Amino acid sequence: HHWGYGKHNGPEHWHKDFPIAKGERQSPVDIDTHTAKYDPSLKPLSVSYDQATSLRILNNGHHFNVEFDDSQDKAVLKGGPLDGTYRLIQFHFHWGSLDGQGSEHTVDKKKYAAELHLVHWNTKYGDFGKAVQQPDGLAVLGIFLKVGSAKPGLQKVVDVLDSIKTKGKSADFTNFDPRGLLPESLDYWTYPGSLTTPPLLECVTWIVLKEPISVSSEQVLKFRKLNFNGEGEPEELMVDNWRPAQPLKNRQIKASFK
Ligand SMILES: [Hg+2]
Ligand SMILES: [Zn+2]
Repeated sequence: HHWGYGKHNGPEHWHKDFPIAKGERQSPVDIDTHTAKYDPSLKPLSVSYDQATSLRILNNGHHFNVEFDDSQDKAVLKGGPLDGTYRLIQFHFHWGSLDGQGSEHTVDKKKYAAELHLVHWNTKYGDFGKAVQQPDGLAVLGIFLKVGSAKPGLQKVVDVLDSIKTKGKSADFTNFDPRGLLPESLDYWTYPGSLTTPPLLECVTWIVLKEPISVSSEQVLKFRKLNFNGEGEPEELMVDNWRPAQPLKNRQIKASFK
């Protein structure tokens, strides 16, 4: 049947339909801070989101996506471990049913309440579809979310969730500025990996920010009211839509800081 996060179609079953689930550069991974290699040659990250143009927000039955107009260099990522310019196409979240779980990557085994993924594709390849055929086709910016004070720049997303409660629904979502989701510091860890949901393609250069952002309990609660199911089907709350840590194998995690 279709993949998901339930006992019968969850992460442990994915390999039957996507053999790459057992590949050599799968994500997410646990970030062991004492084994990460400080690399002084790593350049600072360059996030240029001033001309970003959001279009829609959609519930796809797994998570919700905020999609951006990527027809021009409006919101791009460059610098850091990257060569070339990467265009923002969408961002989504992974969260848990409880505050002690929800993130995909863990730091020294610690799980955060959620994890934000800002997906970008290498412009050298023309479109997203071509990008996913290359080892360096994608760049994902990962931001941990912890429960504390409210993130003002997240409320606009929180407010629209009502209208896209079920699988397949979408709503126009223009003029959203993704800079309001960024932490103060841009220090990060980086390693080569993959998408964390099928097709689990190994085309991603992961950039995980060290500093997490805080969101209120009320903000995260609203994410948990979403539905995995389509309307007219038995209610199945969209929670725990995260994949467990995968073996690091022959990879090294590099830190941009000491
Ligand atoms: Hg690839
Ligand atoms: Zn993700």
